[PDB]
Amino acid sequence: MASKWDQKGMDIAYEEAALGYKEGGVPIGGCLINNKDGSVLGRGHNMRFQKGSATLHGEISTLENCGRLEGKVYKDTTLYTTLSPCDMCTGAIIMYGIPRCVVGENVNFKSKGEKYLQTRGHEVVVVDDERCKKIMKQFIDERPQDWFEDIG
Amino acid sequence: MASKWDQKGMDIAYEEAALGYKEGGVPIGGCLINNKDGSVLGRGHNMRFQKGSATLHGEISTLENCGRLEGKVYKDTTLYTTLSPCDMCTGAIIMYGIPRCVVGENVNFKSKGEKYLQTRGHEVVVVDDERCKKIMKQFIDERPQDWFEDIG
Ligand SMILES: [Zn+2]
Ligand SMILES: [Zn+2]
Repeated sequence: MASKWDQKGMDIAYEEAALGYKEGGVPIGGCLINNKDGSVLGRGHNMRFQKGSATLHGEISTLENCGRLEGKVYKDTTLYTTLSPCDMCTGAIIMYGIPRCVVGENVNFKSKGEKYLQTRGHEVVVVDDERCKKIMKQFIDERPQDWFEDIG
Repeated sequence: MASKWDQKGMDIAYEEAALGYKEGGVPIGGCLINNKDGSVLGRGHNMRFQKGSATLHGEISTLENCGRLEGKVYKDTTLYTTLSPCDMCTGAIIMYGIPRCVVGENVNFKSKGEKYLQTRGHEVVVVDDERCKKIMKQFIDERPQDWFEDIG
């Protein structure tokens, strides 16, 4: 199945979110996995506060840490993210042709990109991961100014 | 008028593209300008080869160089880019709520994002700048492997 590696992918993505949370950042993590053998091409988390970055969302940092890959490689991967992607991270998935996006939870945040991915021919799976929902609920509760001055 | 600062914005964007050419990168540049007084919030160019970056497109590098701005600031800006935006840079404009995007040319490259911006309620102006067309035509001719292994 396409979902053979989904527990591994979301577990790494959550580890990145928890790591970024301990660093004082937004707890959003991700990873990119080769669908063929489950190998991890890259992993990362939101770097808004760690690097003062306006663009290093969790999904962007994940793709940046993968490095410049061959176009054919992206076409058989799954992008795992703990939080439903914004319009920019949605566009990155579309631009690289990543066919599958697995999302931890879309309760705390959702954009039009989740539906746009399906319109553009991508598969979107929302797993409703309770670990992801809890860590982001805590961030929104404890740091509402940081959240709502950002994607909130 | 709304186009009061458009010659200034594209001139800065082209200078960034030309600077990226001298550094050995893809000649795609941009800048973000406050529509109220024409002040430059940030400028940048494609850093794929300068930093080995998969995500630092010209528009992304421009927004990164602006720093973390207040949400209200983005709402009255124009993003200038020498080349029509890919789906990722299109999504970045949408996510930040930048209402206006002025494009140097869409001859050398164009994605579905140009129309998607208008679908999402953004203004897109294509100026057909001959300087931008020439420098990107030269890059595609001289470095077809680099171009077609990327968004080409
Ligand atoms: Zn995002
Ligand atoms: Zn782009």
